[PDB]
Amino acid sequence: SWNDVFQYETNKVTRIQSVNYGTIKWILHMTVFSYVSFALMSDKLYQRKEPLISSVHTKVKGVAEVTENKLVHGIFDTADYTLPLQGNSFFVMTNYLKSEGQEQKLCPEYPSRGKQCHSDQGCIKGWMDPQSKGIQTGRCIPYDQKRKTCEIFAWCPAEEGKEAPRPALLRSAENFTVLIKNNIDFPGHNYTTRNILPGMNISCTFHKTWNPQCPIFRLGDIFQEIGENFTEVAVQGGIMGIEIYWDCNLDSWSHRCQPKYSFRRLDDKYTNESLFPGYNFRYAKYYKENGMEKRTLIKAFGVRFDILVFGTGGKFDIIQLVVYIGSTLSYFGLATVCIDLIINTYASTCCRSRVYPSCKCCEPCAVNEYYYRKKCEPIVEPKPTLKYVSFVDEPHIWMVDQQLLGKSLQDVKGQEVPRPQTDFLELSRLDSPDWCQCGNCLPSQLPENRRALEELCCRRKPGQCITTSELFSKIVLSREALQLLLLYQEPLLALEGEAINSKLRHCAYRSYATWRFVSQDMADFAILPSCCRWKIRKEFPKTQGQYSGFKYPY
Amino acid sequence: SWNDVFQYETNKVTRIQSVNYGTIKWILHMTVFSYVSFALMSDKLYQRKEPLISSVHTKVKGVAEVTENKLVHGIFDTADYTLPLQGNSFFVMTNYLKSEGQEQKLCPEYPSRGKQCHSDQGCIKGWMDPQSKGIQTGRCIPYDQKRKTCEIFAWCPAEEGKEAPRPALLRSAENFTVLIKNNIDFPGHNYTTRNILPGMNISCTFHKTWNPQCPIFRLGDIFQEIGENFTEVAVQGGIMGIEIYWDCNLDSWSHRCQPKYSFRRLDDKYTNESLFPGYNFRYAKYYKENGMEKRTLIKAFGVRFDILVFGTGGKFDIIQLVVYIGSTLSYFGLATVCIDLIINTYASTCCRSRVYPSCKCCEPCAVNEYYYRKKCEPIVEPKPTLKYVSFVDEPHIWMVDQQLLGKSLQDVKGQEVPRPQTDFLELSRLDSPDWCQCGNCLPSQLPENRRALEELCCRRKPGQCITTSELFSKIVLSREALQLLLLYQEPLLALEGEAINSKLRHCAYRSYATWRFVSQDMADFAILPSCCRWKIRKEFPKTQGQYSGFKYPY
Amino acid sequence: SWNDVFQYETNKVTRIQSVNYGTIKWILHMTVFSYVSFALMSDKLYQRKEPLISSVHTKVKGVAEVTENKLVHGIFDTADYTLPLQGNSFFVMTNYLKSEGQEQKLCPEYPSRGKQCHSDQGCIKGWMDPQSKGIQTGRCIPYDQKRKTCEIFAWCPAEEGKEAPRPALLRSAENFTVLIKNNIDFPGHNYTTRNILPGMNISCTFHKTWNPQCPIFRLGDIFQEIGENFTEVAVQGGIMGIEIYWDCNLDSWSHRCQPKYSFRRLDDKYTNESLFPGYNFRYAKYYKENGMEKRTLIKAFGVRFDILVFGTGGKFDIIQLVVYIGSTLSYFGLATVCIDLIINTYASTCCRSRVYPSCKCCEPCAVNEYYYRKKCEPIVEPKPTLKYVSFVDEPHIWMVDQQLLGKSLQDVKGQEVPRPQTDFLELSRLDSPDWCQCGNCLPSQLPENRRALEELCCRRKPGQCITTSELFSKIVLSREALQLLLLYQEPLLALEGEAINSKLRHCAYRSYATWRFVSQDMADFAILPSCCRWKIRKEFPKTQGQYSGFKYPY
Ligand SMILES: O=C(NCC1(N2CCN(c3ccccc3)CC2)CCOCC1)c1cccnc1Sc1ccccc1
Ligand SMILES: O=C(NCC1(N2CCN(c3ccccc3)CC2)CCOCC1)c1cccnc1Sc1ccccc1
Ligand SMILES: O=C(NCC1(N2CCN(c3ccccc3)CC2)CCOCC1)c1cccnc1Sc1ccccc1
Ligand SMILES: Nc1nc2c(ncn2[C@@H]2O[C@H](COP(=O)(O)OP(=O)(O)O)[C@@H](O)[C@H]2O)c(=O)[nH]1
Ligand SMILES: Nc1nc2c(ncn2[C@@H]2O[C@H](COP(=O)(O)OP(=O)(O)O)[C@@H](O)[C@H]2O)c(=O)[nH]1
Ligand SMILES: Nc1nc2c(ncn2[C@@H]2O[C@H](COP(=O)(O)OP(=O)(O)O)[C@@H](O)[C@H]2O)c(=O)[nH]1
Ligand SMILES: *[C@@H]1O[C@H](CO)[C@@H](O)[C@H](O)[C@H]1NC(C)=O
Ligand SMILES: *[C@@H]1O[C@H](CO)[C@@H](O)[C@H](O)[C@H]1NC(C)=O
Ligand SMILES: *[C@@H]1O[C@H](CO)[C@@H](O)[C@H](O)[C@H]1NC(C)=O
Ligand SMILES: *[C@@H]1O[C@H](CO)[C@@H](O)[C@H](O)[C@H]1NC(C)=O
Ligand SMILES: *[C@@H]1O[C@H](CO)[C@@H](O)[C@H](O)[C@H]1NC(C)=O
Ligand SMILES: *[C@@H]1O[C@H](CO)[C@@H](O)[C@H](O)[C@H]1NC(C)=O
Ligand code: NA
Ligand SMILES: [Zn+2]
Ligand SMILES: [Zn+2]
Ligand SMILES: [Zn+2]
Ligand SMILES: [Zn+2]
Ligand SMILES: [Zn+2]
Ligand SMILES: [Zn+2]
Repeated sequence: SWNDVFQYETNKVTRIQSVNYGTIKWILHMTVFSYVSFALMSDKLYQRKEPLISSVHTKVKGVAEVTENKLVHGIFDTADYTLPLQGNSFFVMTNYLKSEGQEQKLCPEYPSRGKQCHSDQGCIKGWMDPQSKGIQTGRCIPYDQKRKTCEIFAWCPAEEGKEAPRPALLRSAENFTVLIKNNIDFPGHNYTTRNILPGMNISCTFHKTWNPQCPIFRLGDIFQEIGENFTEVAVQGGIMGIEIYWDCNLDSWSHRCQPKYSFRRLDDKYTNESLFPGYNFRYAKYYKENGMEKRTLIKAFGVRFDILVFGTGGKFDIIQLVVYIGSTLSYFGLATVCIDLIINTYASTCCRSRVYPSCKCCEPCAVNEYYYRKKCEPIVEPKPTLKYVSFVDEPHIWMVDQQLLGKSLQDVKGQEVPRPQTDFLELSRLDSPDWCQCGNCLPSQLPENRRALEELCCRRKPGQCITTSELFSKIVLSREALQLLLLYQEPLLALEGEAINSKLRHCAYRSYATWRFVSQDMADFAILPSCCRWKIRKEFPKTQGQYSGFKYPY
Repeated sequence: SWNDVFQYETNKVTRIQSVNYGTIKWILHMTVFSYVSFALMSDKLYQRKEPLISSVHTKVKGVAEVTENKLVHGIFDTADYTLPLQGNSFFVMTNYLKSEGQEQKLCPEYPSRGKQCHSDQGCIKGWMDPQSKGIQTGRCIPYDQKRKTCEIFAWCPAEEGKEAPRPALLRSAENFTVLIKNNIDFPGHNYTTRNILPGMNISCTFHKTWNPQCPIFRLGDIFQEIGENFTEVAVQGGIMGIEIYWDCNLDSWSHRCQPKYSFRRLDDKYTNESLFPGYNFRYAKYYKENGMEKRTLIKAFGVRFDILVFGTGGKFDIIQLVVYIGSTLSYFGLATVCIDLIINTYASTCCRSRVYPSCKCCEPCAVNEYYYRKKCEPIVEPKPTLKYVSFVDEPHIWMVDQQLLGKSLQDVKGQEVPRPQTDFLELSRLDSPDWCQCGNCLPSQLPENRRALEELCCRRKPGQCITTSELFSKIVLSREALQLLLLYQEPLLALEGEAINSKLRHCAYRSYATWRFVSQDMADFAILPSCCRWKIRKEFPKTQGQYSGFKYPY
Repeated sequence: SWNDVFQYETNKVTRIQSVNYGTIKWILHMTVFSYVSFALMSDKLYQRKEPLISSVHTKVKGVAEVTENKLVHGIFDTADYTLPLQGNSFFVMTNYLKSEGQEQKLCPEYPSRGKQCHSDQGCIKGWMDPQSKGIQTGRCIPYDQKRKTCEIFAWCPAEEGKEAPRPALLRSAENFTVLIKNNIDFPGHNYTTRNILPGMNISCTFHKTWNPQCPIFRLGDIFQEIGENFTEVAVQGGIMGIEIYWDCNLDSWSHRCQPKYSFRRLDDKYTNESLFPGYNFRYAKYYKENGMEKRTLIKAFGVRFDILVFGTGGKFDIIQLVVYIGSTLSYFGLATVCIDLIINTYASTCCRSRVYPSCKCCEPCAVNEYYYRKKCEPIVEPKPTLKYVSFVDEPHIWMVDQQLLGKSLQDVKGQEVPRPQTDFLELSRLDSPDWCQCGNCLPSQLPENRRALEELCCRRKPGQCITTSELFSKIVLSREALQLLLLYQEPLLALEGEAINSKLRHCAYRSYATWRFVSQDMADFAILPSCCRWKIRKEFPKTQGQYSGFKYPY
């Protein structure tokens, strides 16, 4: 409880003194660090970004001389051509159609797009024409001497459908100027600025290169900066956007909050004639003449200038930086993942069999086998079916994970596992059964259902028994050695009774298993051959009992 | 320096050939990968998202026939009922109250909500009534034959408080159409589009299902799509929002930037009468009649249509993808964490004592003890108080981490630790003290303050001494074996002088400690019993000195 | 294939029972968890945040009494001083200059800022003055009896440049009220609310403390809340922002979506006179008098109130939470990184040599050497140049990684490595060459080009040969021991032919290498001295062949 809490687990590591792997690791670490730092700096991922709230105030300067037909020469000032800024847009009239002295009465509709009538059949009665802006009476009447148009109750004289005058009457509007004052705020960052600061000169007009910070814009300059023709757009009008981009850095050490001005036509050039190309609106001036209520309809074409203000303000935020660093921390395991993959791949035996002979250049990479055997310790799941057998004729060990369904273990033929290398430091001291192949194996006395477990020979092929080897007597059948091992485990062991024979048998089994399998993990589930088993059992006979044989440790 | 930099550390790993653990690991890896990929695809976390900047241009089409009372029949066209788009909203008049020929003079205020006066006391003088829109004079005068209302200096005839006409005069506005042109831009992504593209037909009107991309909307259709009644709203007016959502994907392979249109009433239906329900504004037309400056006040009720354009444009960004992948990489350790937790929990001994007998189904999970002992190597902090003792009668070892404050170590009673399994591969070769329990322990010759350190018996309970065992003489008291060990450590060691006895004593102590504790970590802080210690010391007596005893290695 | 997929790799770990390290680990884990949770809660990083779409509807209440000079006393109601909300801003007239009965004709320009003319030279002809708002004719004419100003074709009488009246005519506008209704929506979250809900009283007016949720604002209160003087601003006008911040939490358990009102002047106080200080616009009322088309120009100064609505709505999103948790997961490795760094640093030998004597307080930290030797297993890259040598006179081993370019290995002098501690548990059993220093080394029989490999002596300095040690005969030259090892490796080995001598030689080399280097990794690339090599080779002579010597295992 108390002790379990006060524990620290650290990973066991193998440190490789390799030039190539160290170089690869450092190259990858530096690459990851460089990319992560570059991304952090470029995208300012350490900054919290706040959108701006903007207020725009515009002022148009300019007077237009207009001459029309008696001959009437007049001047238009801001009140005569400008619609005050509403929201973030201002309108400049560039052309107009005037219809003076309109009365609500009957009149022929203007002949637009060949809207001629030859009979009263074509003209419906009671039909509200949104183009003509009147109610048809069902009659066709002469609009002039030659052509006739459907009659309508409307504001008369009706002139809707008349084309915009060409050239535009207020062409001189290209020479008008607009002063744009832009106040922006980031309330989360509690910062505010404006596009005009002390030091600027009113004698400036905006230029992309010479005066990119002057907020005074000539309208024609706006149009010609983005390849638009003010003279043409003036006839039918349009919508132009003045984009103000605020890429603002609010850190004291990198403070930069300046506006960037740009221009973009917002109305489609090739809008279909049916979809009301350009920009215009109809303005009515109502008055009384004699006893008649009249109105002067001005179809004003012009350019609506939409001032579009957008941008973000970035300020250092520790939480954003921490989240980014945490997001990128796992990328620093790239070197370990790559080098471990290299070690795993170049540890395979196949590489030596096929790859290396074909490509002798990659021969020095065989050292990865040593790294893998120093890094990885394979272990198999211990289950009752797990058995290990060893044949003296063969050089390797065999692992059997399959149940013995009556077939002798000698024939059940599991997979092959290598015998571990023995600790040389520790070794610096001094009617036979059909499945048998050595003439010493005896039939098992276990129950038939599990008799195949012990049906194992010391060798696969005929030959001399392992029991005949000199080492077998000393390692296994030497009573002195087994007694010494017993004393080592139990110094005060009493060498009396029938248990001493059982203990010697167990230690002899363990000794053979350790000798022929080395690994304790394999020795624990090893299976002794019948010959060696029975030689051990007769060296230490059991008096009045039946041998139980191998049992599952778990 | 140079070599230390060229190093790679790799973790030591134990590979388990387990079907269940491999299956669990792969299931968890696939689950994590699937969720991470699904989140990335669904939220487009590989995309950087930019808000759009929008421009809206509206055009209302329609004519309304209005008949009022002589009987006056007229028609309203766009100039008579429409307020041009300003910002992103347009207004359509649906009802109106007209007050013609107003003069700044004295008049009785309109009797609204029973605003009657019976005496001059109720009518204050100089009071500016924002409802009546005039200055009270303090007098109560007859507004008509029967009822009287307070006098005010105001625009007269004053009609403020008159209810909106019912039914609405411009009901036919439900049949008006609005064409909405929406230009949107993502400047960061340098992309722009509009809601009208070549191919569309003007003969379309919007429908949620049939024509969801037609930008021509009948106002009544707008109202009835969201269960609003245009006829009723027309009387007092309201505010309707046309929402244009641009969920735009700007990747070439998944390009989809189309508008979705929706409608939402923006004015509260149940606004209190005191809070100005609906939508109206007062418009003044000033003129001169005779020598008098007059004005026609139109209280125009109608629907303000707010065009609300919102959305984001997503474009693939490598940094966003990298940050997301880094954020999600640590989730791939889930399999390892879960399997390690399983191994730790099922390695506990308790599971066998209580859990397994109750639930025999979870018995095969005992293999986790083997995995844990193959994965974890416990070690304790080496401190001067750390001691290990072993009693031949007992089967385990005892660890004492507490200072001996004069109490004999035999009685100080630390915790219990298991004795490690000996390497069987290496073992394949050939007036007694009160605290004593074997009759061979002698009083310690160390200073009293630290005499309790050596006050240890080979056993807890009375019995035969471990020294009497045969193995004790060979392992510990055999001069030949100790000399051989000395030669192994120091091949050219000179067996002369008084140092040879000290070296043999040290090696005998080490041999006993290794034999009775196995582990070198426990043997280093082991404590020899007094009996064995003094038997060793008399086998190799010290000539002219005092034994120093156990010392702290660190 | 099938088996390789069903594998789980778990890291080998050493568990340290340390109070300090466990405490540090838990402190760091708790610190990381606390900061991560605090950041998640404070920034709502579990929430997805959506910007709001807003609609604003304003209503101004108030009447202003204005007296001017005959003496004219009038009242202004909303239609006389208010511009209806367009976009999200409303204008209140606070001052005005009136120019009645303007005709397009010739007139002298108003004498503003001393715009006097003394000769026709100063007055250009055809010059469009945007300040005077007329076309100069090139003549200088008397504007009055004393001063003269340039003639212009313009709307006359021209009064542009006249200063705003002081005090402001519509001062009483400070007492006007505005009701602001704000509808906001988060469409992604499908949530909508408004700033007015049932329960509020119309008899409220906004106050920062008493009535912070009342949407009725007195204009003078707006100005005086942020230290602005309405009386002064009324003369020339200005722009004020009413900021409505919606910090909205849309989770059911933490639902809070309320508006916060604030005020900010948006027009620069100290705008240069040339940059049009304040806020005004010119409004033209056109009419016909007699047979002349005239206009009344009102330069209306006032306050434009910009209603600025901003905010975000946060709603729990599982993906955002998952991404944040993944981003922060890697920070939980801080404890491991720090403790491992501590172990690595305090494991260095230098600490004992210099740091500990200077600062004895940090002496108990020497236990980190044990932790490091229990955590890390150094291994070097096995390459053909890798050799290990051991000198009996010296106590350590020497590693040589450099090619022998004809120089004897005895003199090539590589680095020093410690000899590993032998397993005491396993040890519990029973004309001389110029480079030589023992009198037993013989010249190598290998080819000259690689003769320096075997040119190694058992010791660096003159002395007795290691071969003379008793252990050398038993470990190396004992035929019985080598035969026993052969049987252990190959139980049925046939001790016949010339191969038995070669096998005994190989095992003798291995035995010496294991004895003098312990570690199998160092023993594999160890180099035997010439004396021991040739003693072994003469104990087991080769009959009719040439010894091949050491070979690279890989
Ligand atoms: O009437 C004419 N121009 C005024 C316009 N608006 C009217 C509405 N104002 C306004 C201002 C503030 C708030 C609300 C509203 C702004 C200005 C017409 C609509 O489009 C922009 C200009 C106009 C057109 C074409 C030929 N003539 C004349 S009048 C004239 C007569 C004689 C000589 C010169 C001009
Ligand atoms: O005056 C009337 N309607 C015009 C309205 N606005 C005026 C201002 N215009 C405008 C345009 C551009 C820039 C700046 C301003 C837009 C249009 C009145 C305000 O609300 C919307 C319509 C009106 C109402 C009710 C009965 N009659 C009549 S006039 C009439 C007379 C005889 C026959 C029919 C209509
Ligand atoms: O004309 C005067 N005030 C009306 C203002 N606007 C006009 C345009 N309307 C409007 C409404 C809806 C849509 C489109 C447009 C709003 C109101 C003038 C521009 O600035 C705001 C007020 C004005 C000024 C200064 C002295 N007098 C008088 S008229 C008057 C005459 C006698 C007595 C009192 C006032
Ligand atoms: N590894 C291994 N152990 C065995 C084998 N046969 C018996 N044993 C061990 O010996 C013990 C059984 O004792 P045994 O000598 O067969 O007869 P017993 O006196 O009736 O118990 C068990 O604990 C087994 O682990 C074998 O073939 N291989
Ligand atoms: N593990 C262990 N080592 C001991 C013990 N007693 C003595 N030693 C070791 O023996 C050395 C002291 O020598 P010692 O034989 O007691 O007498 P000395 O000749 O005066 O040094 C120290 O290095 C101890 O590590 C013991 O009880 N346990
Ligand atoms: N570690 C080590 N191994 C050696 C050395 N000399 C020979 N060997 C081993 O002995 C084998 C060569 O056999 P050797 O006795 O020299 O003569 P051979 O009969 O011709 O092969 C090789 O596999 C070497 O690994 C040495 O100096 N050090
Ligand atoms: C703009 O000004 C220049 C220089 O005064 C003049 O040449 C040009 O004609 C003007 N443009 C128009 C459309 O009047
Ligand atoms: C602009 O359009 C006008 C037509 O109004 C044309 O006369 C002129 O040549 C055009 N200018 C350019 C640069 O294309
Ligand atoms: C709308 O149009 C239909 C069909 O022309 C007509 O029946 C209906 O009366 C109209 N609505 C109004 C309010 O006039
Ligand atoms: C809409 O309101 C009008 C009242 O102006 C009513 O006559 C009509 O029945 C209503 N329509 C519906 C569908 O509720
Ligand atoms: C505002 O109202 C108060 C109280 O009615 C009055 O004293 C003050 O003069 C008013 N302000 C103006 C500018 O008329
Ligand atoms: C506000 O300005 C006026 C000038 O119009 C001045 O008389 C008054 O004292 C000022 N008020 C304050 C509080 O400064
Ligand atoms: Na991570
Ligand atoms: Zn056999
Ligand atoms: Zn056999
Ligand atoms: Zn005793
Ligand atoms: Zn004893
Ligand atoms: Zn020599
Ligand atoms: Zn020698």
